[PDB]
Amino acid sequence: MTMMDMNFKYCHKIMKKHSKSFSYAFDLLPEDQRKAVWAIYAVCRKIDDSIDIQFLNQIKEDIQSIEKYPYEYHHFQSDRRIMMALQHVAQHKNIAFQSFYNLIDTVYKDQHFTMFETDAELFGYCYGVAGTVGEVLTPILSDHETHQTYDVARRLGESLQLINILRDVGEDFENERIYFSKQRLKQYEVDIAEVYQNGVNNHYIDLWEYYAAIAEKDFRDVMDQIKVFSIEAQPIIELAARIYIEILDEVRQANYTLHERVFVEKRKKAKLFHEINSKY
Ligand SMILES: CC(C)=CCC/C(C)=C/CNCCN[C@H]1[C@@H]2C[C@H]3C[C@@H](C2)C[C@@H]1C3
Repeated sequence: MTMMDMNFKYCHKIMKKHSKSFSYAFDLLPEDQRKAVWAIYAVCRKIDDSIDIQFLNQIKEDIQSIEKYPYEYHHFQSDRRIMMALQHVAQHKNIAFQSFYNLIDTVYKDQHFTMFETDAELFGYCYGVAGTVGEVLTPILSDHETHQTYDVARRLGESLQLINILRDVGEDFENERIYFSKQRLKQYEVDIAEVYQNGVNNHYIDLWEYYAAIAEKDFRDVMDQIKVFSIEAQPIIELAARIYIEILDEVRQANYTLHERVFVEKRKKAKLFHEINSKY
């Protein structure tokens, strides 16, 4: 195990600790591509957590060091192991650094969190925080990147974020956050705090299912265009997607509770993989 291998293994650990789903799916990639993914993930994770600001500027500065001096040795201010891995990746693939900066800008913003007036700002947030992740991963998951590849990855990520939001309504409220748009909360006649006190009702379902139908529709457009990705990645991406979709059912299964996080059992993930793995 070379030093660089240790670095990637740190990145691996960060990823299976914090997101079982993507980990389960992406680890199935060929050695070289999964390592790149581990590394992009860990950099993203670390951006997400820089909250609990000084450390976020340090991450941004490290990323810029790499962008403009890929082959020079840096003394990273943030996480050496993560940045060493990221720099190794960038030496071999065309990383969209602007997407990292988009992601970071979006995270700065969260500490001024103001509810979204309209779905459009909700969608722009889904871009900044997840669509950007899709863009960064594109060169890993396809041989010849075209605007179409980026577009599909962008849409997949935004759709996954949306599911994430659909799943964490409860937890998110507690942390003083709501991602449903004022526009759409007025329209559907819905007060989060109220439902978080008195359980669900027909108006909440409707609002929730309204957003769910959106995620689900982006999902299919993505599956329809799965072909933009490399052959080895298509089944993995689809598996990753199908798992996050299945979380939609889980939430209905638990009658949309806002007091517990639902999840897809590892065993069910393998079932989906088989379903998918069968015809590939
Ligand atoms: C794998 C592909 C194509 C996309 C994955 C994209 C997915 C689902 C990202 C999860 N996105 C969380 C980003 N972090 C956000 C940031 C604002 C706020 C506070 C922090 C910082 C934690 C959360 C909520």
